[PDB]
Amino acid sequence: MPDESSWPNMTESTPFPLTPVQHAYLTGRMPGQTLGGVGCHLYQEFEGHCLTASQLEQAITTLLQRHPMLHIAFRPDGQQVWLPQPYWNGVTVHDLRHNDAESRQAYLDALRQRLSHRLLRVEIGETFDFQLTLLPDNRHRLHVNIDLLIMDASSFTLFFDELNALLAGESLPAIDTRYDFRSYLLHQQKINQPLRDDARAYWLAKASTLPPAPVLPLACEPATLREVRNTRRRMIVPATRWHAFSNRAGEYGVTPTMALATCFSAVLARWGGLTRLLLNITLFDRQPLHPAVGAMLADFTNILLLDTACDGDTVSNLARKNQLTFTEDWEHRHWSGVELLRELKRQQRYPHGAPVVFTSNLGRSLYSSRAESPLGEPEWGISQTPQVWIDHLAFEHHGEVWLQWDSNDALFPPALVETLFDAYCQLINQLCDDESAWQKPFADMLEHHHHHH
Repeated sequence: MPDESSWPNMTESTPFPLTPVQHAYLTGRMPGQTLGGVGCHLYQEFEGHCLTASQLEQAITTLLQRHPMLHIAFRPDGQQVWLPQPYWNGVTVHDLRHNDAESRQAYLDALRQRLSHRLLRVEIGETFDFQLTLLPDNRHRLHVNIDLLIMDASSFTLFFDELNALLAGESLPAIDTRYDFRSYLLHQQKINQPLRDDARAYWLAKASTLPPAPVLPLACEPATLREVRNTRRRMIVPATRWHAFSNRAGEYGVTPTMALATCFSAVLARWGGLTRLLLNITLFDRQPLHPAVGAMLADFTNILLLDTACDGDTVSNLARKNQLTFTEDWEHRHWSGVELLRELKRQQRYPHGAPVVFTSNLGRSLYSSRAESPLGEPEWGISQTPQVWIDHLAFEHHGEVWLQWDSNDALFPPALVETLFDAYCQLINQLCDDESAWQKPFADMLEHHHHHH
């Protein structure tokens, strides 16, 4: 066997392992991680009018008869398999419209227990769950349940765009469907051959600079907890207060969306005594390496580890440090932040091994509660996954911000979180209305209470 240059991925139709996102690979290959909600199962249930049951079911058959990028299924061998073949629909219709109000309560309760115990066909690879609820007064609810790699922020934006076109009967400009995950991994493992030198070096630079992963009190050991409860709190705070701090941040010379979310998320986790702490922000970076990738959403969701320098100080030091280090991480968009954390778990300096994962997306559709849903109004779901231990999603509707924070009820006492939220609530009010809070230490806001001053 002669010494030669390592080839690109010729596994174009052959089942290939998952992406270098070790978080997603850990979740899929090792299911039943309890603290992380047992698995990465989320439900998207859109209340509204899209189309009829037989039209929806036939639409699935037609799309699966084609080969869209997100036709991927997770096989428990640790390989993801993309089939050009339409597997099956599995669309079960719920009669609430024809039936009584009892039938409503019967189905919603039954599908809740069912969802939590649903034995997916992940056993062989190809799994999906479609629950199509027919509501009274011509209304519908498309309740889709999935735990596997076929769902993602990138895959969801891709799906809904092609979906609402198909629901309207609109023929869109035909996208180059000849690109799957194998096309991405083809180029990325090819350039990994030299570039992994840099990828390891600069991620290791941060993997030396960041301390033990956030020590937050767990009521008991996750080893003994099999059964967890997902407690997600929703909050719609006045558009003026939020966007006043967003305007105050943009005015100060830092990112509006990032500033709001990082203030809540950093202070919450910092209470464990972590002056230095790696926060996980969901960034959107779509590499247009090939022309077709520049149109289809495969690469897009790239997560980032921004280590805070301190908390309890003036906004000047806090905001400038996070903004500076984010510019260094904007050079580290070449790969995922997972490699940094993968180097941390190699150093074995992880008491918990998971950071706090947040996204702040304002400037959505001022009609729908979520912009990524045009056909129906989706209810707030579950984001407690083996990779995400504390969830902070931010949404927008009518200019007003819909906060969504999912957390393990069995470990996190509400009072603890609401003491640190009390800090954030007084902080955003004081700082958005008054520049006085700029020259005040943030320590006064979280560590000091009883009105504090």
